[PDB]
This record gives sequence, C-alpha cells and structure tokens, in this order.
Amino acid sequence: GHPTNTADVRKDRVVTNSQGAPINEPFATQRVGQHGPLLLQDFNLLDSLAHFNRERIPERNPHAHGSGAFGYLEITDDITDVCGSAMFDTVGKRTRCLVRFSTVGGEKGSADTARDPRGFAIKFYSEEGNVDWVNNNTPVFFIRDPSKFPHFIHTQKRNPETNMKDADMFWDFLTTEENQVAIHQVMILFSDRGTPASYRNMNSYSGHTYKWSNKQGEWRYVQVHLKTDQGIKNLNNEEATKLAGENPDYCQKDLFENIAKGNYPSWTLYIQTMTEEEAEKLPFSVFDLTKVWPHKQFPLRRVGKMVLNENPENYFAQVEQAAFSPSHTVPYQEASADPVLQARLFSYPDAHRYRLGPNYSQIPVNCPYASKVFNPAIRDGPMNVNGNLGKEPNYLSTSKKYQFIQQSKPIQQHQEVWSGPAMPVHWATSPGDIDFVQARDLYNKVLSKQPGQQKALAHNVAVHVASACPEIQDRVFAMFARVDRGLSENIKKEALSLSPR
Amino acid sequence: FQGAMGHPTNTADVRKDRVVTNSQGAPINEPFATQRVGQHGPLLLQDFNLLDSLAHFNRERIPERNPHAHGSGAFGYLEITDDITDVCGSAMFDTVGKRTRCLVRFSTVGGEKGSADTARDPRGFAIKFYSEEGNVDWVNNNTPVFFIRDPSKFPHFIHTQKRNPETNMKDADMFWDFLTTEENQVAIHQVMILFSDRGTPASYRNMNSYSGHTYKWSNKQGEWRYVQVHLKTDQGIKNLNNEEATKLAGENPDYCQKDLFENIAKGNYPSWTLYIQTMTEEEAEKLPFSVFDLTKVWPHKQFPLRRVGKMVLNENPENYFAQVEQAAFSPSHTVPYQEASADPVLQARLFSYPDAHRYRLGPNYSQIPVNCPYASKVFNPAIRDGPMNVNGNLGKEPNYLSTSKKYQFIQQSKPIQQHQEVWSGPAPVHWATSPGDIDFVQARDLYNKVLSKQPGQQKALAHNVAVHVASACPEIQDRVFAMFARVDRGLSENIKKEALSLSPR
Amino acid sequence: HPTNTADVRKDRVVTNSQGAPINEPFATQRVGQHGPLLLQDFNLLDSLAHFNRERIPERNPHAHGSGAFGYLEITDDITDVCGSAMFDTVGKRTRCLVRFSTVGGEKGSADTARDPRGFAIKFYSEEGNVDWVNNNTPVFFIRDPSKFPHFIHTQKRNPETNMKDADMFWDFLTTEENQVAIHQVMILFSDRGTPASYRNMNSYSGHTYKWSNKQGEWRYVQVHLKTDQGIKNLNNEEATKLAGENPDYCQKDLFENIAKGNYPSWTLYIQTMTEEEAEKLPFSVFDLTKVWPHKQFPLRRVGKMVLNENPENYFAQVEQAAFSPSHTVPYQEASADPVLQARLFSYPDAHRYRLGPNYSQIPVNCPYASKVFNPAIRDGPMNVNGNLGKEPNYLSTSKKYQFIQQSKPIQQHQEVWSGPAMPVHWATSPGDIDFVQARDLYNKVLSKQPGQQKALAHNVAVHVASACPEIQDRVFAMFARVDRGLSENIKKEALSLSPR
Amino acid sequence: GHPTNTADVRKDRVVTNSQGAPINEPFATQRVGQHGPLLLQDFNLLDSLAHFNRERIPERNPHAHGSGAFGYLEITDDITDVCGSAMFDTVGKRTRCLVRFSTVGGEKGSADTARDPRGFAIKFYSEEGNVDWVNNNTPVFFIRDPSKFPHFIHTQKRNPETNMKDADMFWDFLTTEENQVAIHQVMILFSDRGTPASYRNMNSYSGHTYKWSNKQGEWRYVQVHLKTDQGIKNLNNEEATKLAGENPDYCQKDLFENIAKGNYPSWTLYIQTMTEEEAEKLPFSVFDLTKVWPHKQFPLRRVGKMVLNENPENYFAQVEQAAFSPSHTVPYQEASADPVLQARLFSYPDAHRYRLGPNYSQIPVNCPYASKVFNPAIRDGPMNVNGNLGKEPNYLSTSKKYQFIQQSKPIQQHQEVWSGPAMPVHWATSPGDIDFVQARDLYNKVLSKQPGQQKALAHNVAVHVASACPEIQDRVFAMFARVDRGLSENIKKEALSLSPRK
Ligand SMILES: [Cl-]
Ligand SMILES: [Cl-]
Ligand SMILES: [K+]
Ligand SMILES: [K+]
Ligand SMILES: [K+]
Ligand SMILES: [K+]
Repeated sequence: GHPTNTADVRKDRVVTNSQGAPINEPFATQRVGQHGPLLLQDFNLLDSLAHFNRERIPERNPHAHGSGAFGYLEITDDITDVCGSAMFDTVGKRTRCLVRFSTVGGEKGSADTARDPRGFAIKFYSEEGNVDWVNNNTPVFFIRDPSKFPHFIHTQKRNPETNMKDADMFWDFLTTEENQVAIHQVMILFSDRGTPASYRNMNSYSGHTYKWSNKQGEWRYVQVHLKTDQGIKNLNNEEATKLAGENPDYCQKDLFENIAKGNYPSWTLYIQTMTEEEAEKLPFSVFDLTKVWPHKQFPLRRVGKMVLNENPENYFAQVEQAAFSPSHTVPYQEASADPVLQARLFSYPDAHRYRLGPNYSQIPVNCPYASKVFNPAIRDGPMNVNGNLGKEPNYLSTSKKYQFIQQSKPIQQHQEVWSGPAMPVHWATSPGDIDFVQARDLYNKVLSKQPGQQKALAHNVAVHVASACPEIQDRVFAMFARVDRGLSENIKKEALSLSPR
Repeated sequence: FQGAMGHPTNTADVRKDRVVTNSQGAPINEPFATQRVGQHGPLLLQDFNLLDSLAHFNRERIPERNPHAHGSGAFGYLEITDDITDVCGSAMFDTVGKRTRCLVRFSTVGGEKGSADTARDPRGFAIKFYSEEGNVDWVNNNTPVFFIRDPSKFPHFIHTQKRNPETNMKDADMFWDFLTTEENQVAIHQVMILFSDRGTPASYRNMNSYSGHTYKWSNKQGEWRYVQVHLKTDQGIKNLNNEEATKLAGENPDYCQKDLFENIAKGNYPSWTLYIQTMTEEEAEKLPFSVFDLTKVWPHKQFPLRRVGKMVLNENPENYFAQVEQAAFSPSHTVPYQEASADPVLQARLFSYPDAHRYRLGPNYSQIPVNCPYASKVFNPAIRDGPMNVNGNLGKEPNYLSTSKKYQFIQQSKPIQQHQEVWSGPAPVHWATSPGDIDFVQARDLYNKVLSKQPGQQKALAHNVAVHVASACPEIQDRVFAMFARVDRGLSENIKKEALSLSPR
Repeated sequence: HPTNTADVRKDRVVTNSQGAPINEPFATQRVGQHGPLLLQDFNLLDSLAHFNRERIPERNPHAHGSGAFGYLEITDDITDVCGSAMFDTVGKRTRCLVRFSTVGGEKGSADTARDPRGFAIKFYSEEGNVDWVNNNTPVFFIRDPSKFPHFIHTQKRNPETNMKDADMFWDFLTTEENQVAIHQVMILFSDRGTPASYRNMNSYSGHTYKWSNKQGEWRYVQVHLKTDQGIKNLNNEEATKLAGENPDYCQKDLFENIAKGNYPSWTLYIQTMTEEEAEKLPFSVFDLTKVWPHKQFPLRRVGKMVLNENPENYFAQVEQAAFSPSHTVPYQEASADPVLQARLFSYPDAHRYRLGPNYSQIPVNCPYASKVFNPAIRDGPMNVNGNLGKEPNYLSTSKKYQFIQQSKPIQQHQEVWSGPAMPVHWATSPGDIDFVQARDLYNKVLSKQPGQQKALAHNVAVHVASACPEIQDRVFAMFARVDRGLSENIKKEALSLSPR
Repeated sequence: GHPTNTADVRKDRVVTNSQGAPINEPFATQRVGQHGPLLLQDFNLLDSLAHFNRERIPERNPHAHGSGAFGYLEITDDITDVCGSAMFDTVGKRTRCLVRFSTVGGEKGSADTARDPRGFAIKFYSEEGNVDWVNNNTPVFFIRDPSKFPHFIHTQKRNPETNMKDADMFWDFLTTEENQVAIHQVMILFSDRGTPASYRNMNSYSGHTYKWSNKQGEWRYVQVHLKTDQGIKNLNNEEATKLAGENPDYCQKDLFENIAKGNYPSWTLYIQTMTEEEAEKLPFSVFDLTKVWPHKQFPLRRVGKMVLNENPENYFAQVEQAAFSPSHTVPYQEASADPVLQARLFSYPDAHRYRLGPNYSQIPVNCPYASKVFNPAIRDGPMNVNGNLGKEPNYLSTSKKYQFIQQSKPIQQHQEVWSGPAMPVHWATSPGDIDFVQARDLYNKVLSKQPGQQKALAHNVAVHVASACPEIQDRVFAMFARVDRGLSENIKKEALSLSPRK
C-alpha cells in the first residue's frame, strides 16, 4: 500500500499491550481471589480503558460529517500559458489526490441526506508541495463578509438554550437586510441540488476567484469547475427525509461500494480565466463570493480528469485526521483579495492545530510525501514523531548549506497595486438589484429548463419556513418576492396551509 | 433593588448596558467591518477582532463523550419521603422532607453527537446530587442489567455497537459476532431488554432508572447492606415501536430533547419514585447467582422494593453546552456511607470516568459551575495549579499539611469498607459465560413471565431482532438464531422465519 | 480584589475534589494490612492524577519571571494626545498587574542571567484591558518578524547538545543581514544586561504606537517608564555568583520590599511626533532598532505607577497571566512597525495554546471593569462563567445590542498606504545608518559612566571566548564598525582566555 | 542510524514550509508596499510563528531536568534460575537501552549540580516488549505511603505564595512525626552523594523490591544494583554551588563530551534475591522502600554490564519525549506490594498521556521496535501516525487469527496469598528505633570509613536549615539526635552560628 494509506500489522498475530508486551489472556483482570475487588496493578486493563477514553478528538466546525477517497488528477490539456505549477506542466502527468466530501451543519452522527451544501475538498500531493482546493458543490456562498461566518454557522446549527435546529434564527439572519446577499446561495440550497443523490453525482467549484500565473510572469483571475462524469442527480425533500431515518450513511455506502467494485467516479476539470482589464469592466466584483462569472462571456476550458479509485484503509487515520486549508498552495497559484477567502487562509491552519495538534503535518495522510518538509526553524512540539531533523541546526547556520529556489518567481508583487488607508469595511447588501439578479437568472433561465424544479424550490422552502413564527415567515416571503413574485406566492400558500394563523 | 439570582449551578452574567465587546472587554464599534487596505484590498493582520472571533470559533468544540455522546438534561430535586437511616447514614437521607438538588443527563449509548434521539439503545439516566457531604453521582442506565460482567470487554463491546473501522458504518456482523461469541453470551439478558419495545422509549419522561450494580450502604452504627436502586417513572412506561422510531429518526432526530424541554417549560414537571432493594451478607451467600454480577436482577418477591423518596425535574438548563455538555458524572463520586461493591464492572468504572473527564474537559473540570459541589466546597491543600485554574487556587494556603495551620478531618471513626467483606486469595479472572442455564434463566423468565403478560410484546421482540440481524451474513444469523433458542425455541423460530423472509437464501 | 483573592472553607474541613470529606489524610486502601493496592481508592487516584497535571507549558520566551499588582495615577493632562478613559482625568487611578521576566532562560533558570528583562503591564480599564508588553530597553535585536524564531533559538539551547552555544549565538548576530541587531547587543552587554533588581530598571514601549484624541488627531508615541529607585546594575561576576547562591534573587527582592511597604514606583513619560516630523527623519519610526533622540523629541510627563500588592498565589496570578500588544483600548493603536504587527497575532495564539481557549475567563485575565459581552463567542473547553446563558449566539433582531463610539475612527483617519503585496526582507542597510546609534551609546552615554566602556568589552570577551576563532573574528570585526578601541579591548581579553 | 535515534533530511537542502512548498526568500514578509502593514495572507510567516508558539510541552513533574544517552546491556552471567525474561536468556546477549538522568526538584532550567537525588531510568527494548527500570541513584526514598508524594514533592519545590524554595516547609514536612521515616534518605541526600560529580560516577538502584519468576514457576523477591565502573565521585557543597552559577549544564556536558570522544561509561549489574521464608523472618518489611537489604545476609550476584555509547541526535525528540514507567514490564518481572511502587504503576502512564499525548507510544524513542504493538481494541486518538492497524477489526473477530502466547505462565497468582478486608492504612513512622537504625548504620559503619564525611554531612544540613525559623531548626536538631547526638551537636553548632538567636 501507499505510505499515505497503509498500516503495519504483526504477521505472527501475537496480541500485545501498548508497550509490546504479550497479553496471555484477552480478558482476564486481576482481583483478590476469584471475586474480590480489583487490584490497581492491572496495567493491561488500565492501558486499554485509558486509551478508549482518548479515542475521540474534537469534530470539525463546520463540516464534521463526511466521507473520503483517494485518486489522481490526470492532465489532458496544456494550460501552461495560464499556470506554471508543476502539477500542470506536462500533458499526461498524474498527481495523487485525496478528497473529503461532507455536509456542513450536521454533527458527526447526522444524516448524509440532510439539506446542506456539500464540501468537496481536494488535497493534491505534488512535487512543489501539497496544494488543497477546499471547495463546496456550489459556485457561491452565503456571505461576503468573513466576520459574519461564525454568526451564520451558529444560526445553521442548534439553539444554545434548547439544543435544537431553529427556523427562527435560521431565517432571522438570512432576512436581515445587510445579510440578504445570501439569497443566491439560498436559492441553490433549497433547490433539489441541496439533497444530492450521492457524492458521485455532484460538482465542485472553487467558488472564490484565485490568481494563477505562468512562468513568464503573466497572470489571470481563475475560477475552477469540476463537473461530474456521472451526471447530476438529486433527491427530493421526502426521499431525503426518509433515507435520513432509514439509512443515515447512504452516501458513505454509495461511495465506498462503488469504488470497491470498480465503478470509479470521475470528474472533468475546467477553468474560467479573466484579465485584469476585463475584471474592472464587470458590473460586479471578482472578489464577491456570492457572484458567478457568466459562461457565455467566460467559457470553460478543459484541463484534465480526476478519478477516485481507492478506498481508505482506516477511516479515522485517513479521513477524520485529514487536514485541508486554502492556504496550502503551490508556486504560481495564489488567493485573490476575496475577503472571505482571505479569512480562510488564517482560519484553517489554526483549526487544525487545535483539532489535530501542532505537528498534524506529520500524520501520513497529511504528509507532503512528494516534497519532504525541510525547515530548520520548525522544530519540537508535542508528538514530534519524524526525528525533528536530528542534529540539524535550528537556524540558518553559516556552516551549512540551504537552497532557496525560485528566487525570481514573484508571489503577488506583479499583480494588483493597492491604495488607501487601513479601512474597516462592512460589505453589506448593495442597494438596487445587483445582489438579486443572479438569483433571478437562476430561477428564470436555469430551473425553468428543468421540469418541476421551480415548484420543488418553493415546496422546499415552504416546509422549512413553516416552523418559523409569523413575522419571520412574512420577512421570508418579502425577500423571495424580490426574486420572483410567483415564487414568493407559491411559498406563502404552501407555508400558510401548514401553519394557519 | 437587586433582582433574583438564578442558581449558581445554572446561571449567567450578561452586561445590563448590552455593550458588545471583544474577548478583552474593549468595545466593538461596528459588528462586521474588517480592516483591509482601501475598500477591497487584501486583509490586514492587525484586525484583532476578526482573528479573536475566528480563533474562538475554531475552539468551540470539545471531544464527545465515549460512549453516551448524545443526550439531554434538566435540573430538579430529590425529596425524602421515608426514613431509611437504618440502612444509610448519608446526609442526603438524614431528614424526611429534605430536598437535595440534582442534575440529570439522559442519553443514548452508541450514537454520535448528531444521531437520532429515537435510536434503539439503552438510555443513560445519570443523576448528580449536590449534597452537604459532597456531590454523589448515580450513573445509571434505564435497565437493571448490562451486556458484560468483565470490564476488559467494554472497549471491545462498545466498538462493535459503533462504526466499522474501515467503512465507517454500523455493522450487524460485528454487533452479533461479539454478542454470540460463547464467552460473551452472558449478554443475553440485556439483549432481550434492548430488543424489546423498551429499547425505544417514547420519551425520557417514560422510562425508569436503575443502579444496575449492587452498592454497599452503611448506617451510623456500622451496619451495612447490599443495595440496588430503582427509580420508577410516575408518568408510566410508554414505548415506540421499531417503525415509529425509524420514521421519527428522519423527521425529528431531537424528538426526546424537545419533549423534555417543552414539558418542563410549560410546568408539566416529570417525576419518579425512588426505591431500594436491600440484602444482608448472609442472604447473598445463599443466592444461586452473584450480587457482583451485573447481568442479574434480584427477584421482587424475595427482595421487595422499599420506598425512599420522589425525584422531580423542574428546571431546564440555561445553556446546553455550559451545563449539559460539560457535565461530569462518575460512580466514584460518592458521599460518606455509600460505597461501591466488588462488582468488577463497577470497580473499573471508578477509574474510567474521572480519567475521561480529565481528558474531555480538563484537569480542573470540578471548577466548572455545574460540576462544583456548591453545598460542600473543596478544600484540599495538595490539589493545586493545573490549566484553567479559575477559583483562586486557595491563595496563599500552604500546599501541604503545615504544622502552623489547622486542618479538620471529620468522621475519623467511620469505616470505609474495612467493616464489610473479608477477602482472601492471591492476586486474573475471565468471568466467561457459565455452564448450564444460570446465565440464561432470567432472560427466559423475562420472556415467559413478564412479556407474555403484555399483549404483542413477545411478537415485537422477535420482530425487532429479525429486522436487525437480517443485515448479517448467514453464518452469523445462524449463531443468533441458536443463542435465542437457548432462551425459547419459539422466540427463535419467530426470529428466524422473519429474518429469512427479509434475507432469503 | 477579584483579580487577586481566593475562597477557603472557614471550618478547615479537608475534602476531595468533589467536596466529600476525607477522614484520614494519608491512609490508602489495600487488602489486609500490607497487600496490594485497590483500584477503588478514589482519594489516592484523585490526588495523584491532579499532581500529574499541575504543570502547563512555559512561555516561549520569557518563561521565568515574577509579578506584582498596583496602579497608575494620572498626574498630567495628555488628552490632547490620547482620549483613552484611563487618561481622561487628572488624579485618576487604574489597577494594574506587572510581570517581570528574563527572555532566554527556562523556568527555574537564574534571575541574574544576562538578558533583556520583560516589563509587561496589564491595565484594567473601563474600556477594556490594555497591555503594554514592554522590555527594559527601547530597542530590540530584529526588525524582520520572520527572524524571531531563528533569533530566539540561537539564544537558547543547541538542539543536539542541549547547551547554550556561543557559536550559534554569534553566528546569527554577525550574519551581515542581521547586524542591525548591533544596538541591542551593545545594550545587552553593558551592565544594564544584569540589573540589580526589577525595581532598578526602566520599561520602554520599544515600538512606536499611534494615540488619537477625541477630536480625531493622532501622533506617533513612544512610552518611557523611568524607575524612581534609580538604575542599579550588577557586574558579570556578581551576577554569576548570585546565579549559584540565589537563583531567585530578584523575586526575593520584589516580594520582600512590597511586603515591608517599600513600594517601588516609576514615572511615566511619552515622546510624541507627527507624521510630518517622521517623514523628515533619517531613519524610520517603524524601525524597532532605533530610538528617538531626547533633544529633538523631549519627554512629557503623564503620571506615576506604583506596585503595592504581591500576588496571593504565584501560579494563579503570575504564571497564568496573559499579555498581548493586541489587547488595547480605544484611542491606542499599533503602528506599522513590522515586528509589532506580527506580535499582534503571535500572543493571542500562544495564549490559546498555553492556557486554553477561554483563558480570558481566568480571574487575573478577566476585564473586571469592562465585562465581556459578545454573542458570537461561546462554548470552548472550561467555559466557567455560564456562557451567557440563553442569549442568542448571533445578532437577533429581537434583542438589543449597543455598539458605542461608532463615529470614532480606528486607523482610517491616519496613513494612506500604496503599493502591491510585496515580500520585503528589511536586511541591514549599507553604510552606517544601522550603526550610528550604537556608536552614540558608546561615545556619548557610556563614556560618562566610569568604567562602563571597559565593562562592555569585558562582558563580550568572556562570552565570545567560547566561540570558534572564525566566529570570534566576525565578532571583533562587527564591534570595530562601532569603535576601534572597543574592538581591540574585546580582542585582547578574548584571545587571552582562548589562545590559538 | 537506529530507528529510535535518527532523522530524515532532504538531500537537496531545499527549504520548505510545513506543507512542502518551497520558500523563495528566507525572511521576506508580505506587506502593502515597502513599509505598509502586514498582510494576513502571508502563510509562511504565520506557519513559522504559530509553530514556534507550540514548541513547548509541560515539563515532567518531578524530574523535569535531565540528560540521556543510548547503549546496550550485555548478559555476562546465567540467572535463568531466577528470571525467565528473554533479555536474560543467553549469555552474551545484548539488548539496546535508553537512559535518562535527572535531578528531582528543580525545573527545566535548574542546575545540574543541585543537591538532590538523581534519577537513573533505563528503558530496555526487548523482544518481549519494552521494560523500564525507573530507578534513582539511592536504594531508598523519603516515603513509604504513596499519598504523601504530592505533599513531599510540594515541600521540595517552590512556596505557593512567594515562588521560592522554602526551608521551613522543607523541614516542617520531614520532621512531622508520622513522616520521620524519611530520615534514612535524608541522611543520604545531605551526604556528599547528594551532589555527584557526574552521571558517570553514580549508581542506580531499584529501591523497591520486585518479584522475578523462572520458567519453572519459582520466584524470588529481587533488588537490582547498577554499580558504576568509573567509581563514585562527589562534589562538596561549595563546589556544587559555584558550578551552578558557572555552568548549570556541567553534567550534561560531561556525559555528552565523554561519549563523543569514545570514553563510554559503564555499569555492572548485580541483584539480591530473597525467598518468601527469609522475608517472614526479617525485622523489617521487604515492602518498605526506606529499608535496604544488608549485603552480608544478601550478597550481590553479578548479571551483566551496561554501556552507554551513543548520544541522542535531537534532545527534544529522544530525551524530552522519552516516557518511562515501572508498569512497562516484560514476562517474568512483576512488582511487589510495596505501596509506593503500587501507586507508581498508575501514575506514570497517566502522566505520559497528559504530558506527551494518548499515542505517545508511537513516538520513535518510545516505540517497541523489537516487539511491534498489535492490539485490535487500542485505536484512534489524536496524532495516530502509524496507520492505526488499517482495516483490522477493532475487537476479536471470529473471522481472524489472534495468538495469545504464554497462556500457562502465571502473572502473580503463584506468589503471595493476601487476606483481610479492604483496609485504609497510614504507614506512619513506627515507634521505637526500627526506622532510625539503618540511618545510624550509615553514619557509624559507612560514612566513618570516608575521611571527613561525617562532618561534611553535618555541614551540608547546617547550611540548609539555617534559613529555617528557630522552632523548625530545633525539631531538626532533635530528629538527627535520634540518629547520633554528636551529629546533632555538630549541625546545631554550625546552624546557630549562621543564624544567632536572642
Ligand atoms: Cl489527560
Ligand atoms: Cl491551539
Ligand atoms: K463564485
Ligand atoms: K442488576
Ligand atoms: K524604538
Ligand atoms: K530499598
């Protein structure tokens, strides 16, 4: 097996304690005589019980519930005019990758078929380091101010007094006028793509703009699109609810079983690109996470194919302990000034250090096995397991040699020129229609081409908001009316039948 | 004038002026503005308020309990209604009519934090009493027995009730592989109860609580007795059936949490009646089973219930995380005149739970308000320091027994256990299933003498098993069929016929 | 005081950690009189397990230190400069906590080691806790924040041998790009590198900060706390002897003088400068390795700080104290000094690891005069204050929330930045600009203190004598850029101690 | 290099961040323009700084300060009649080992030459698992009640208010009447052996009695003695103090440099053995840690030789993270009912799980490389780095093969028969003279043979207790007077000169 996905099991099958001493009876415990009280000196018992007390680590916040598989990305098209990263430098080049799929709001034991965005995070083990594309299955998101993220997530989870989901706080936050820029993602969430039929039947999107540069120093704004080679397939609200009770692990079973039998799912990787000149002529901001780039003006360009063909050997070791961050990147790939993206560069490594520990990059699944770590000044820390570079100095000693490559490759100094004071900005919902037009285009130009999808959207909102108090229901109705008056009336009618006044 | 304070175990401190601040008390002048260069340049490192918010968010979660991760809680009291001072000298019993405050956490066992309230499972029913002699915890399930009588089998047993280490899914094969392994079949009594309709109660208000183990209670004259605790619901037993439980798992995974909270919030306070069984050392040597065996009950006819008091739950928690998630129970948390018996499962629990608390919550978890013994404050000169020491650490108190200071050790003439059993022998025992029928007979008595009197319950037991084992491979299925036939041939045939109809060969 | 007190049972009844009384201090349960021990002795395991958890990770750096409580009293009106509440009234007193420390030594190392001293101050104001996280020098060794882990490593133990190491110490400091450290190195190897006690040293902001008034004008600021007990220093031999004979020499001095009523005090001053004055300087106000000469930027008095209360419990109040330059109040902001900018991140992050995520609920760290209220900051291990009860954990439109000072600017009224996102390594400048102030110390300051010029050379010589000859030669060359004679004095003494 | 002591460093020397991406400038940090404020998007800076903030772990409590070296034990004599452990089964057999030397009371940055017992802990990496001999450089200790350990250690450390060593509490605890059984170890501590000249010049002792069995089922009470082949050498009080100031790392330096130049230090391993019948007849208890077995009745028997010949490559990775416990044992070696030892079986694994992490046995220096761990039910936990047994079931699946060897070898059921109720016992200092006589034998029969030692002991106590208040000083004089009146007069005379009275 691969070093990122293997184990070592004694071939003699001799059972031992945690110090390698053999156990001569699996279950006998020491006491006085046959039935006296237990003796403190029973090391083997306390060893087992104490480790059992420490099996659990803190769940992710959010995206606690999820599934993973290994695979590779194959390059099928030459895009070196856009991006100089090694993983792209040769048509036919394969890079190993790890994917973790997840829901968002649910805790570890929640159901696969809950309504939620799904995470679709990808770790590529390249020769220039491990690069993570920490993506969802939607090209947009609920917010464009990162300070709102904890608030939003709190309202998607449990009430702090009652410990239950709460439609009142769910929609209270979404209808606050400064927050209504979430309406694009809300439409997507309550369409039937909020309950995918399996992880094999969904897409992955960068969501944010990134900046990709070539080896000549030209660069572009980039959007990433991973389209499923299995086709889009969705559940309806009632199929999702029924499966939740009858099989909370439906999507994990689908993924694992299809890989185990050889029905490996695949995706086609495309990108959108945009020049700095094109970006300034836009009627919206390339830094706005709630906006998409229209396909007609910015067509998709093919790059390669991703295949998942390898199940994890141990879920905890390879999936639960997997760590992804957007700030894990490679030369020639950078983040844009999207403020949500900027905040994620800090948040994820900080989360990993708490959830997994300071030396989490030494966990095999997280190791950059194709670009070994060598930093003299990153040393020690609990559970340092790889030798801590031995007697290497912990500073840049003039008695030693150190190679700093790509000294002439700019990072971001060749890109935008910023100007202004240090300025606090609350990017509240803009006036006029700009923050609603893409929601209307989704309804009028996309869902209309799908039989019955406009109605399913209304039904999916109605049954959810029907739990909210009347004044909140009314705010929800008014917000959707800004998108389409008929959509608003369909929600109102169904919602009111389920909750009369 | 000052207002009414909430109880110290269940309260909060919120600025009257509603001024929003950061984690260091400085005011925030705009809730969501973040600093960048210009209007839309990249974010600046110097935005303390953003990073403060985001790093604390990253640390909201602590590891879930293992097991019993999912649950609910409420506060109430135990009121003593009868004089049992002849049995037990503890302060909590020393006066008829006296109330001790308590916290109850109800839980399932196998499911993770976000699993369904209505899953089939034993339910935990843990009680913390804040007495004048310290906090005493009664860490009980809603059944009088359990799956094991060897403590070393607990990690193994719990693993097979949870997820497969490769596929991350519940696995009927390993569930039943463990329970039908010959040395483990002493679990059959508890399995019968698990697979009856009591395995899916209609709400926490409609189930019982049992010590499960034998404990030892002593009076002030030095006499002692073996004791079993029974808390019987005054609302009555009410159960869901398997299909009702499954459908609710999908439509309302928090069904029992909602029921407890809403009934308390509206004043429909649930209560239970507290009883004990008692036995002398002479009687226990005459029994055909062991009082140290967790898989056995004491028959009511020979050991009738004796009333003690009434427990009422009448106060919801103000903050679920602060009072329920951080609550810490242990059977080794006890008071004078109540002790554990040599039940080997109970003995291991004395060690396990304080150790889990120290990892899950922190070494100073007894300083969290819900866990503090507010009616008997801690004073130990040698227990000092540690992370998140928040109560002053005894200030300048010497950290040993200094001859210049006064230290009072009360109850010096009260024995701990040296007045009870006399042990004899050298220092390892695997208490595997016994030969013959002793480990199957109480399961048969439940089937034939108890469930037979409840219309439809014998049929529902076979159904609940059949639908569960139908997912297992045939070799495991046949072992399951055979084990149940040791209880009753007809129960076995019913399970088999239905299981095979669900998974024909 | 809430930051410095405890609660001890008045009946003196000894109990376990759950409040149950212990009926014998030391008896342990076993079979018979001398059989093996029983698992069921909760009282033994309770004590033994908590003992195993007494220790938390030491600070990195500044692990070794001492603390006291006191107050700052305002004696002058500086509201023209700063509108903070703690300054708004002459005669106003704010409670404070001070932690003194060394830098490189671990817990248990000697008080009298040669080192900078930390002199960190926490103020408990009505607008929040503001920390002035200062050293006893107005400068420091680096002006690139990325070099801090490297520098601190070379000041501590070799990763193979676990010993202090003159070779890595001086290798790093003589690396051309790093020689901007020369100013602090002069200061470190003067006798002020071994103060006679914490009462006999100063405190300096080191960095430039930005202070604003209620009218919206602002100034660059340097803070100076000058000891009213006078400067008193040890020499290298005195400090060494005390390291062996009383490694707690300075902790003993502070505690006993406070206990007997000889309360130490300091006089608080500031220097101020406008953006225009700063643009004309031959150096940068963002450079930590530079000072503002007193004649062009005279000191202005503000008030007095007094320490008059020892902690009741060292661990609870000193070891657990959390200071950060990012703990600030309205009208005090950090400057674009790149070292200071990085410190705004580092200290909260260290606190969350060293102390725990809810470390601000520890009494000494609690803003007792401006209690915390943030709906979105909840849960976390050892949440001990009720977690705001049933308050929503977001901004519910059914509740009220007051955001005060909405029209008070943060930094948007100050400098206008311009440029791309630029990686910058602020390496040592060519020419003399990064050496002239070191030379000014030697020729204009130490020359007026009899024997201090010789003592500096002696202090360097005895230290570098352990370094290999090539490192020795780089050290001699580096000091020769400051002064020829200084270099020659060092060289004579070093070569006599390590002949070739 | 050996797997317990090696590293992996990129042969191209390319410097990277913690995710393996190359760094193209060692110290440049991103800001707006040349001197604007720093940008949050500089992952490399925060990566370095946040890992710096997590370098430290809690120090050991106690024995925080120490030094370590690797080596081997060679068996030179046949003791299979006493012990059946694999590490003894063949003359000439070598087992690799790790030793950590330490002081007791001082923190990490304290001085090597402090007055203290020295820890001398040995981890052996055998074919039957890792077995640890967690010894001090003295054959006795201050206590025989385990509940007293936190109290005792607290009084040896800093005062909780002043944060200073405190002779009043130091001696208050030791002169408390129930605690005076500490006198034997106190005499040893304040002899000049309380300040060894180096780790190479001291011995190691089990202190406790252990129980060792042979493959035929016979067993013996056993004491282990590791005697230095370099000879005992000590500092005196004034030399140790001066070195504390001039080189707080004197003993670490001595060990490291002597190993690096080929002057490998060694020890000769001996054991004492005693049958159950002989222990019934002793005037003291083999379960008493404050008692030794006199050589004349129980001579030493040679076993082998230990050599330390390999320095650690990285102090933190191999020394600071090393985890020792007396409950880490192998077949045929078991602990006695010595109550102090019994408590240690619990304390050390509990400490390790806090200080290092639940999966600390996967840190290379603590791994049993000669007996890989295989336990299906021990799984997951933070920083599980060895693959976690892959898809192996986490219980004893009836579909797999599991081998339990040595099923017919007893653990302890072949040894003592205990009897009685669960009894709380405080093993306070006994009345009469039994807990003082061995301390007197040290003074009169041992220290007398070393010129000036008897006076050096009085001096070492005097200079220490002179800081104590007069009420406490008098208690100390009276306690030593129980040992020898001239000794007590000598201590009193010098202490009163250093602290005169009214
Ligand atoms: Cl722990
Ligand atoms: Cl952390
Ligand atoms: K987008
Ligand atoms: K029972
Ligand atoms: K400065
Ligand atoms: K001994």
